[PDB]
Amino acid sequence: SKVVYVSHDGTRRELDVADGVSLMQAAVSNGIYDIVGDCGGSASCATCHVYVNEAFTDKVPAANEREIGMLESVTAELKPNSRLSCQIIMTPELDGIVVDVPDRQW
Ligand code: FES
Repeated sequence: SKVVYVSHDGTRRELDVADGVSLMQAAVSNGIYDIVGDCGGSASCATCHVYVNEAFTDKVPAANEREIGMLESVTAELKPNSRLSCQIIMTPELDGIVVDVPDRQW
């Protein structure tokens, strides 16, 4: 399924993500180093921080307690639509989802 990563400079990268793969895994697997997951994807850091486009704010599973807690560690501005990419799991229903990658992760 399609996922679009928009950089701080507006650069857009479209990736084909398989079912069950997190947006973090797909990002690092394709050279999108802006959101490398330091903790490895277990919601133990905040370097995979991204802004989920309002167009898909609800069409995505709500953040859990671990994520909620860790979002406070993000270095980039914490916004209402701030999420941890390693917590967003791809499914056909998310096809076309767009997430903005904060330039800073530290
Ligand atoms: S990679 Fe560590 S919280 Fe997402």
